[PDB]
Amino acid sequence: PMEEEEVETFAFQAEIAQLMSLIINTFYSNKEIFLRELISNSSDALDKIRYESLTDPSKLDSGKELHINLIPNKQDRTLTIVDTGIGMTKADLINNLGTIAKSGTKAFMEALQAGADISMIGQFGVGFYSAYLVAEKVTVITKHNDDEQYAWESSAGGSFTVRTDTGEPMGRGTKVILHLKEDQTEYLEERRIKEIVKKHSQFIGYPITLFVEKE
Ligand SMILES: Nc1ncnc2c1ncn2[C@@H]1O[C@H](COP(=O)(O)CP(=O)(O)O)[C@@H](O)[C@H]1O
Ligand SMILES: [Mg+2]
Repeated sequence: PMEEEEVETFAFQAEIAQLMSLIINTFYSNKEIFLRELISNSSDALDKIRYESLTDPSKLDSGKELHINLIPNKQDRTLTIVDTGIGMTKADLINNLGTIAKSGTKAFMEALQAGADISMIGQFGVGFYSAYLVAEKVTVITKHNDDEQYAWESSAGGSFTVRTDTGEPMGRGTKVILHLKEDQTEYLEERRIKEIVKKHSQFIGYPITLFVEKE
């Protein structure tokens, strides 16, 4: 039969929309730091499940290995960062990735306007949005122990969507899929990926694996 799926469309908080617009439409050198921000979010999420699981071991039933995978796909021009962290509930997606004001947003846009390096984004509580330095669209698939699997997605322009994900089940964690802009395909090259992890993500406390599809 025909599947029915529910979708919800949300407006970004005004300054978050403003920051997304600034990141998308301004030229920045040093855009490679997007990967650092996404790995450091996976790292934080893995911290979370590791500690929760000291309190209750059954939080690892959904999978015991705590790691980060990087999956560039030169065919569909996506770079996917997968972690087996804590994941996000539905409400976690809606609140943390776009509806709720971040206290640092305004200070970051002034910094940037004054000529700060886009690298500073990590200090302002808004590093997720560095994904739009390189991606025209971002899909986040996520599964938390307390909820079903969901898909968040935005091509920016002021809105994002959240829907139950009926794609491939993940046991627990988060998958960020960057649909890369046509001039940012260097981020699918295994040497560039390696270079930037070594530079910026060198002291992350969980194993990182790079998966390269056979040329
Ligand atoms: N891989 C992931 N796993 C779980 N939650 C994530 C995540 N990536 C982002 N988030 C959620 O998104 C929030 C915002 O991420 P940011 O990097 O924009 C700012 P910060 O919270 O890391 O200082 C995180 O605090 C987290 O709640
Ligand atoms: Mg972060």
